Amino acid sequence: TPSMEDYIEQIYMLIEEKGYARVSDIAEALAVHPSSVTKMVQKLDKDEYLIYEKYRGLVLTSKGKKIGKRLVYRHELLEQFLRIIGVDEEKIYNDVEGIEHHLSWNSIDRIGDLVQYFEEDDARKKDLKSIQK
Amino acid sequence: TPSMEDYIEQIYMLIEEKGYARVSDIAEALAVHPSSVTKMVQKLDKDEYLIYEKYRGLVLTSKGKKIGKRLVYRHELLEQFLRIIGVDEEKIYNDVEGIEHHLSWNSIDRIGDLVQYFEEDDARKKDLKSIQK
Repeated sequence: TPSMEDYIEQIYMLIEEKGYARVSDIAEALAVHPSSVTKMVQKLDKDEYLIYEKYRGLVLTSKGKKIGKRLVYRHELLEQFLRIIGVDEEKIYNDVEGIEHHLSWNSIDRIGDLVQYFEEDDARKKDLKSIQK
Repeated sequence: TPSMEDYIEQIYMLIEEKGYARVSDIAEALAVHPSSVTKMVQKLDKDEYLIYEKYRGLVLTSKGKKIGKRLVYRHELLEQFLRIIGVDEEKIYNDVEGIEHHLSWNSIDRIGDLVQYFEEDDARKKDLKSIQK
C-alpha cells in the first residue's frame, strides 16, 4: 500500500544516511504526528518489513531492503528527471511524491533513458536551458 | 474535483471530434455505468459547467470550455511526452490519467519545453531511440 511505501522509503533513506531511523525522524520527515507513526511502525513490524526496537531505532528486513531500494531508486530518478528538465527545486519533492505511485515501470524505465541521455552530454543541458524564452 | 475533471475532459474531447456528446459515449469512454454518468452529468449541469439536453447530447458552457481546454491540453502534452520518450502505446493513457492531477503547472510547463526540444529536431529522436540497449 502507498501508505506503507512512503514509510519504507523514508526508513530506507534515514538508514542510508544515518545507520538507523528514530521514530521522531519519521514523524517530522512526513509531517505526520508521532502518534500515527507509532501505529504504522508496529504494523509494518508485524508484516516483516522492519523491526522496531525502542531506543535503538528502526531496522529494515530483507523484505524491507528489497522494497526500500526499489522505491527510493524511482523516487530519486523522478527527482533527478524533474531537475534536468528544469523544475523549481522547491516543487520537485511534492510532485514526485504524487506521481511515483501512478507510473508504470515502463515509463520509469524510459525516463531512465531520458536522464541517461542528458547526463551523457552536459553540452545538451544547454539547448534545453535556453528554450525558457 | 478530479472526478468532475475527467468528465470535463471526456466531454470536451467528444465535442471537439463529434460536435456533441451523447450520454452512452461518456458511459463507455470512462468504463463507468451510465447510471453514475447520469447523476454526475446533471450535477455538473447544476454547477454551470455544461447543459444536459436529452436527445441533444451535452454542451459545455464558457466555464466548461475554459477548464476543458486546459485539462485536455496538459493531458495531450503528457501523452505526447510519454510517446516521445518511448513508452508503449497501450500504457500511455492509464499513466497520464494517474499523473495529470498530481503535477504542478511548472512541471507541465517544463515538460512542454522538453517536447518542444525533440520536436524542433527529429534528428534527435534518433539518439534517444538507440539507448534502448
